[PDB]
Amino acid sequence: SKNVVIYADGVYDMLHLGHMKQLEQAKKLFENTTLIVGVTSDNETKLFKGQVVQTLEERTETLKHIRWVDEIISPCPWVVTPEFLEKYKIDYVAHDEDIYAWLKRAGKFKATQRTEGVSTTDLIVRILKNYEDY
Amino acid sequence: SKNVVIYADGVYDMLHLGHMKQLEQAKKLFENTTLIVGVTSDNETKLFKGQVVQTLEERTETLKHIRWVDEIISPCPWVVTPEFLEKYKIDYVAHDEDIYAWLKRAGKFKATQRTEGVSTTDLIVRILKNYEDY
Repeated sequence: SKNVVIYADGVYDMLHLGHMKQLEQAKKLFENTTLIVGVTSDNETKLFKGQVVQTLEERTETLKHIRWVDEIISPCPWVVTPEFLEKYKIDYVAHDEDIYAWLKRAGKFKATQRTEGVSTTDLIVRILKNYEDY
Repeated sequence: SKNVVIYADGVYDMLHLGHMKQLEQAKKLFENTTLIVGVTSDNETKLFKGQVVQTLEERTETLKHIRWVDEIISPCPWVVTPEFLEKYKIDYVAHDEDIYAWLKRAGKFKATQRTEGVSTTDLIVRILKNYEDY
């Protein structure tokens, strides 16, 4: 019944049901939680991960509408640090590990899963299938 | 401070920021509301309105994650009736009128607006612009 602070982060480009289910899962890791969601910057995402359609402001504005999201850190640090966790009093990081090893060492790592086949780009693929190759 | 029951309905295909802002606006029409959202059936939408990518189940599941949504009626009636409003004790219908005339006559119509330029298909148009015509 004590309130547990959960942190999840990501790009959240073109927010879809898969993102929303993952946030739900992070939010429900304990009975009483505060889910903080970190949204990665445009430059760092594009440099280290890949292409992003939506700006930081757009990706953050959309997340604001999601039931499970209690707080947003936008932009968030590209790499989580013990001091970041102390600064925001985070009890657990929820993620789907080499880079995360200190997190599991500290007892601060909580697994979540990705849903496949529910992405925004998957929906466009379905639209295009109305048009026969021949 | 008395609790006002608001009803909004739509297709909610490929849910985007524009839908979410409209739901927010319906939810915030009064201080204390219950926002019921009606999701139109696949057959009726395709027959009377146009093409839908996502099924009723998919469109409803996504809406479930939206902060402003308190209850969902899925599928909802294609045409709102005074008896439907009595049945679910709806105080106001939030919509963006010839068909709605009885609603304004009854004092039960509340306007909301559409945001342009924030749709899911608008995002694919942006992706495609990375590829020069020549």
